[PDB]
Amino acid sequence: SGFRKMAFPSGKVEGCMVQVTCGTTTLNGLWLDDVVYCPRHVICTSEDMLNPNYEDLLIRKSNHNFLVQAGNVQLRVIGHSMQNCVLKLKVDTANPKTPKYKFVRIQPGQTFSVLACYNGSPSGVYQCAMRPNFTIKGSFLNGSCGSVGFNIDYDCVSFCYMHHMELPTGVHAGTDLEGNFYGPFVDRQTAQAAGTDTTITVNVLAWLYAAVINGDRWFLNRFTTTLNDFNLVAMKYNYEPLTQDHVDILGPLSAQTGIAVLDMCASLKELLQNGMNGRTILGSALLEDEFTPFDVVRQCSG
Amino acid sequence: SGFRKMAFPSGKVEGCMVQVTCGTTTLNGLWLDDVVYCPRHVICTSEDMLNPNYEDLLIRKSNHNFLVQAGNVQLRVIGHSMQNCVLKLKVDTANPKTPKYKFVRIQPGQTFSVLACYNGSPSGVYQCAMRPNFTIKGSFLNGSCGSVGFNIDYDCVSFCYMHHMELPTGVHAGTDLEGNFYGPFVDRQTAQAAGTDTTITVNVLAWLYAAVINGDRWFLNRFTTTLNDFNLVAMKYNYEPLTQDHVDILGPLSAQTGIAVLDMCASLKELLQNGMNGRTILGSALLEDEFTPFDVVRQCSG
Ligand SMILES: O=Cc1cc2ccccc2[nH]1
Ligand SMILES: O=Cc1cc2ccccc2[nH]1
Repeated sequence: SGFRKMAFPSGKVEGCMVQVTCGTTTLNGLWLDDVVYCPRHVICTSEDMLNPNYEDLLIRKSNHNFLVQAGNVQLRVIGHSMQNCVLKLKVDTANPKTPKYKFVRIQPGQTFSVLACYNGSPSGVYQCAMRPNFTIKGSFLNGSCGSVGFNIDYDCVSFCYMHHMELPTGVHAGTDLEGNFYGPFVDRQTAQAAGTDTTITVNVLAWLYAAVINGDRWFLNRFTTTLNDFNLVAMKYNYEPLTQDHVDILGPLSAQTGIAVLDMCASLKELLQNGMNGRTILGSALLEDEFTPFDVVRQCSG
Repeated sequence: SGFRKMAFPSGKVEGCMVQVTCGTTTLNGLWLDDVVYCPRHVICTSEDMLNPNYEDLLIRKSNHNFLVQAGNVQLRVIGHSMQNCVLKLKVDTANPKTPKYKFVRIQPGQTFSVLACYNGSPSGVYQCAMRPNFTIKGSFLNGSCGSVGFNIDYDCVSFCYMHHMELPTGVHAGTDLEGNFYGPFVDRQTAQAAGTDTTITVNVLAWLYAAVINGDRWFLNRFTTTLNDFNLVAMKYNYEPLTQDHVDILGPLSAQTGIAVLDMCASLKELLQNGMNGRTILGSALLEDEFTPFDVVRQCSG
């Protein structure tokens, strides 16, 4: 029993983190096969930060201008190119620790593990979710550019996120591993507002199912509700609408607990309208929305 | 910015996890140099669970009765011995991935990362703390026996915990890597009460300092307090007493924020007596006590 915000084991990703320096800027890079991936921020300086001319900055760079270090081992760059917001540095040595991997672009509401790195050295690992406004509420310091997010599916690493910048509000924005930003963000030092964030409804319902599985049952009421009636209440409290796709994905949890999805919606409906009255669910006084239905099944039943 | 319950990178520990089977029981093991460490629970069956005679059970075992598998590789056992509650299985092959390591016994209030493993395969990693009653609030399923807790200090893995059992209350108990249980627990299937748990005061204060560093300042009041007056209030709300050793360890955070430790105590004093009024600190509606002063410095300033 028990329930934690667990992250995937990071060993397969640790063996791929390198340090990338071009001129005077240093950040993290991802070394897969004979290619190092890193944000194109590495070819910038302070002066150009308001609106960098990335093409002109890269035209003036040679392969030798890129210093790539795997631990204490210098990798020789034998070619370079830019794809959207990331650079591909071709090196003469293939990473012997390359895991089976895929590049994926995730949807809002899905979760992934973040390996926070500095100077190519992993510092820590944590679990987070892609918010509906395409930001993440991570923990990054200066020098964390190039840190990657990922999921692990039975020895296959699915890379989904590379870290770029921190917004004035304290949230974070990044790209997929093909260089495209999640959300309407650009790698320039200009004020960029994130959209209004909402709560991931299907994740809260999955988290309530995990509570029932681990013995927290006080919030379950005796009522049911329709899908339309539930979505009307969810709209008032800034929750995402619940779709039949979401009801379908909650099926296995419903079968394990015997609680129909619309019955759990009736219980969430009361929680939204009346609050917790100082009580907690799985050790939290707030409703958690960073556990997918898949995350709940994995932790509650391997 | 941002603040997460971060765990250490697990790669150095993943390379040491093996599967240990003796007879019909299977659990996890820790493979360091030419020795595999695992709970002595592996030589038990259902019948003997109420009060296992561990010495008699081990006397009837040969080296060949122990099946140790590192991935798909079978390790040959060439010797065995029992030290307290763990077994040492000497194998003919040294683990080529053995990191620099130490065996440590931690104190209550200190934190460590847990690598949850099943059949010798890491499943996830999370951060937790040794409670004052010597339990941990982890997340384990059946088959998690032998999972280890650890800290990483610049390439040196300090192993501090090996998982054994789950109490009827849903909390977890284990041993150090020399086989001695944390707290008054025995590896038998008998009802064993944990002592009344308390809140780790110095960790809450460190977590409040992390809030100030990341911009949450609403709880800071205009008052100060003495150490004796603070401990009187902390006693009423089941908080550990604050010692001068704790005041000393909070020094660096006080210097960074300019807030004297006794001033932050005055602010915690008001929070304990009046509550949060529905507001949150670092995204939580409860006071968190699983971040040490060392954890806060690492995440807020690498
Ligand atoms: O990857 C690092 C990085 C990208 C970026 C864009 C704007 C401002 C700071 C930034 N850092
Ligand atoms: O390590 C696994 C393990 C030890 C133990 C003791 C009592 C009951 C169950 C147990 N599992």
